[PDB]
Amino acid sequence: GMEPRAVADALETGEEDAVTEALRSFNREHSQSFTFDDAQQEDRKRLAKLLVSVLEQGLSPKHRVTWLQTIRILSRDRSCLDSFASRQSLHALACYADIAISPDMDVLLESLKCLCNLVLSSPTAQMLAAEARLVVRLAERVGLYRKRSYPHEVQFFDLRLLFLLTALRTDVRQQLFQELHGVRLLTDALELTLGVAPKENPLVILPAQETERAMEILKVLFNITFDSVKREVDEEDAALYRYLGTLLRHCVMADAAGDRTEEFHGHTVNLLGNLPLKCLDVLLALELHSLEFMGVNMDVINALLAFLEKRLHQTHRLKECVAPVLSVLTECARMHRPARKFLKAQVLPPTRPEVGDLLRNKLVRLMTHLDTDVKRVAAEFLFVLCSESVPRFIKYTGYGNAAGLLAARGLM
Repeated sequence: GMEPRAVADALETGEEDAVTEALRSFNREHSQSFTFDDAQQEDRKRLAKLLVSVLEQGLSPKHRVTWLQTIRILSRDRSCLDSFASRQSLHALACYADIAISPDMDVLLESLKCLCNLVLSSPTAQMLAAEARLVVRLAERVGLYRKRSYPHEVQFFDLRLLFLLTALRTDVRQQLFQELHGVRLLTDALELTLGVAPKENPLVILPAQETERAMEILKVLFNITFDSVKREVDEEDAALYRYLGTLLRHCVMADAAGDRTEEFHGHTVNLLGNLPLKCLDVLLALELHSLEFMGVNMDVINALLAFLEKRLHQTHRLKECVAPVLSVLTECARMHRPARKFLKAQVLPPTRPEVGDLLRNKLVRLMTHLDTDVKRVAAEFLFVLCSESVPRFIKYTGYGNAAGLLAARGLM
């Protein structure tokens, strides 16, 4: 490959053969991160200003993927990306991604890759991406993922771009939730990706690519629901959320190809914690396909229990990662007596509860955690398992830990 200053000098001579050959040479050496050199930064910024001028006038269909690939490489550098944060620049990339509001697969992927880098780091690009309404045809392409057909990497970066837009812009988040039927659209995309219907066999194992797309779908669903779901919900919004919860029930029961299972269960449970509390009853709505407890299938509740144990092993200071699963389990225990007795039997058999490495000793230690969120939910979880009896709660957890649920907060 050749150095940025050489590429810029190649364009200055203007011979079409030296230009493309310089771009493709640069694209091969700099496609990996070990090539990026602090010393060549001003040459990269110089090259970025040249290329945004070309991109904004338009890219010829041949060499189009070559130009975008250079822009995509340059966009990894923070100091070069503002050169591209313009209406004309984003609009040009939106067209080559075919999400401009007004089918070359490799041009599509490179533009989506460019747009992901641009909006991620620039408040101006975030403002321009919202104004350009890229979310509309981004969502419409996701809905047509069955009728139409796109490669997995295009599908992934559509969802990644959708994730970034909903994460970085409140107004894009509201648009997808309130006016673009985002929950229904992405619940549909999740079922297609999972390959199972709500009422079918519990999904056992998900392929690696489907896991990547499904996790992105779960993250977008998290974005548009952590903010906008009032906890009281009508009959139409209850059924979709129950429909979605049944898909999340599959995710809980299943593993992900490779070692992505716990990350896959992390995004599933995070979303479960966003649903209206009443819709969590789907987690107890399994038939026997095998863990029976007082007539109720506890396999889902047992699976959330295993995930809770796994993540308590694997987190030093980030115990907050288990607050979603604890609140889901708490409301299951609070709403359903058989789930409460099972969880108490599994966690709390009949002197210093904070000592040990059984599951109950680890949960009790969370009751005094630094993160206020996780110390209160772990406290309420065990309090509910104790049938909300303060004496029993104190006996099983010790008064120093149980005080975080009584007003005796502040004596300690």
